[PDB]
Amino acid sequence: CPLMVKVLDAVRGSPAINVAMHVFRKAADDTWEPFASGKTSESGELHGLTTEEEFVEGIYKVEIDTKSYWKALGISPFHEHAEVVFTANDSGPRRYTIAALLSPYSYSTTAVVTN
Amino acid sequence: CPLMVKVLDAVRGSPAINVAMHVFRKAADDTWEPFASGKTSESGELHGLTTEEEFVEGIYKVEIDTKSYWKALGISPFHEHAEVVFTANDSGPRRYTIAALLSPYSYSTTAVVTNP
Amino acid sequence: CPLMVKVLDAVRGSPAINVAMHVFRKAADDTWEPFASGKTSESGELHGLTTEEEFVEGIYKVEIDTKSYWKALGISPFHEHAEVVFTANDSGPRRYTIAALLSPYSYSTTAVVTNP
Amino acid sequence: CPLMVKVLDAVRGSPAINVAMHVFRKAADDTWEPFASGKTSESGELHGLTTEEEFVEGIYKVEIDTKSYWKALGISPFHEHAEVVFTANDSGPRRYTIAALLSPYSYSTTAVVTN
Ligand SMILES: C[C@@H](Cc1ccc(O)c(O)c1)[C@@H](C)Cc1ccc(O)c(O)c1
Ligand SMILES: C[C@@H](Cc1ccc(O)c(O)c1)[C@@H](C)Cc1ccc(O)c(O)c1
Repeated sequence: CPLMVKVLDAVRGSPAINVAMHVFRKAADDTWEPFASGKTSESGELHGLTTEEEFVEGIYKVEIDTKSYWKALGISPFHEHAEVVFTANDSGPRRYTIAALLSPYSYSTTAVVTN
Repeated sequence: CPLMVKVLDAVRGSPAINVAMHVFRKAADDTWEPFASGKTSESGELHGLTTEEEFVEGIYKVEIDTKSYWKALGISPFHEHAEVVFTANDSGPRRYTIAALLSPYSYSTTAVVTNP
Repeated sequence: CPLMVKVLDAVRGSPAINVAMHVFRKAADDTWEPFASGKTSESGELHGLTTEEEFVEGIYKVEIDTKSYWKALGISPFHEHAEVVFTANDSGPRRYTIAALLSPYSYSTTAVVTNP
Repeated sequence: CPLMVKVLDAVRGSPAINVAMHVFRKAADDTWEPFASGKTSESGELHGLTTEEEFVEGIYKVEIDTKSYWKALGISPFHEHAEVVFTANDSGPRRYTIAALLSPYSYSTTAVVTN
């Protein structure tokens, strides 16, 4: 698993479940080509987005639909979505965990990049 | 102003100075149109991006060039930029402060929204 | 001032108003001695805690009463308080802004340290 | 495992390894009684701090020695430590994960409280 996303809810102290997101790769014409998507599990995680062979160097965007999440909970949110844009694999294949911590008017995101 | 951005550096315990950012507004055809741009001051703040009359209802994107910031300090960071996308003024005019706290592999962003 | 605290609320997108906090300083015998206290203003800020002459070198603790804040909004939060412990003025006088962003199950805190 | 602590490094994008911490419970005389401690693993996690029977309702403090961590890396840090003080089990036994994300002049902490 070269890429995993984990989403937590700072209001409820829980994984953020059923959060949709899309992953894009930056094309040669500077546009965003969709390539993977999913929604978070009961543990707030999304696995199996890509494979080692497919996940080549490039610029990637993860667009997390935080607005629909807060809407489902009846809370008015600030952001349309949370976006995480990064260059991958600049020194060869790494495992990437992108974590996002969500509040109605704030989000934080961190990357844990390991072997 | 109706829109201000404040950026702090969590590694050095300081404002994040001379950070470039571009603001965009979503057009009727769903494209991002340039709206304003600027760089943070010595206090890590960027003021004067817009006016109450120009800052109409809509979806706005602030793209903060965090990568250039870190690269200039010798650091290769994780993110290309920090992106803040929000609907503004949907229930009448508001004042918006977007705050961002930066680390090489993490950032946090919050908004303070006040009624004029 | 040499010491200011700013508190924001991540649930409401606002300053965190009327938040109580107590500042302590470590004594020679390793106990925490009361140093100053106050509550945040409508802008979520607490100023005037100390002076440059009183704010000598030492280890300081700011205990922010985040639980009472959330309870007054109807929320049962995770933390009892947010605690910020730091050595101050070790290399001569500095100005310290302690910032905290609050959510019911999370908080973040950063410092801005500037040379007078 | 009723209580787990996970520590991440926001400068390096990695688990924060070998970070020491102590856990205290608030005594009847308003003082902090030590009861558990450890250091984080290669995954930045500390498990096995307590058991279901021992981890009764009360006020708990986790004192994370972030200053020694940054010192080992040659980076001057702001905080003496990061402290997490919470009331446990107020509605019966829950599993608690305390996460802390560290930078030299900042830390964030979140709780994920599940079944
Ligand atoms: C639980 C942490 C995420 C995480 C969980 C399991 C993992 O294997 C992992 O690598 C990261 C999360 C809370 C860390 C974190 C703390 C604070 C933050 O602001 C943030 O963006 C992320
Ligand atoms: C709002 C920032 C502080 C601030 C200083 C001066 C201002 O006029 C202001 O509006 C905000 C910032 C420190 C808030 C913040 C954002 C994100 C965080 O993670 C955090 O801990 C704190």
